[PDB]
Amino acid sequence: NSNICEVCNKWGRLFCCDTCPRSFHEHCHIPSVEANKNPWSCIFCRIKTIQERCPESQSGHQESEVLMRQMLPEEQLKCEFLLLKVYCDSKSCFFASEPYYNREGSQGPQKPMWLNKVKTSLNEQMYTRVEGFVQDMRLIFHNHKEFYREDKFTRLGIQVQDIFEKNFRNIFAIQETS
Ligand SMILES: [Zn+2]
Ligand SMILES: [Zn+2]
Ligand SMILES: [Zn+2]
Repeated sequence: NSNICEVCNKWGRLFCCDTCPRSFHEHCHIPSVEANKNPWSCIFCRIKTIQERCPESQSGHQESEVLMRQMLPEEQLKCEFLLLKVYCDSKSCFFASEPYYNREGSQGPQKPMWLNKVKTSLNEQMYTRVEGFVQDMRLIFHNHKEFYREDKFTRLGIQVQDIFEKNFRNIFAIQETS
């Protein structure tokens, strides 16, 4: 097994996957690493199993059809993994906790949003469709763009949004386009 957390790249109290060499902090893994279960398989392994059981699940899909899916167990897992992929980027620190807005020339967003809030919402099964989760994710970055206007700090939102979008297209097998 790896000697650092796959998500945050730090050592510490790590839980090791039984079917792959990744390791995790307890609350770095999504969902939080399960109390018992020997062997234990991480989210990467669980996602790989879905594809292996249904190879056709990797044929291209339309985003509009993906968004309307109900949050059954496999879609719940996919949204968890996509959230985890964003936390894997160190620039996610900017978007993890509850923001505040006091900048000359700007007003805060009507509906603030952040990664830990989306994490709680997934854990509490508050999203009934994939669309719920994706809307909140994209709202994180949209609020950041709007607030920071022409400051160069706006680029952080663009960067972390690109990580989100790339991973969305991969995990949900969105049809490739030009
Ligand atoms: Zn970690
Ligand atoms: Zn694994
Ligand atoms: Zn199948």
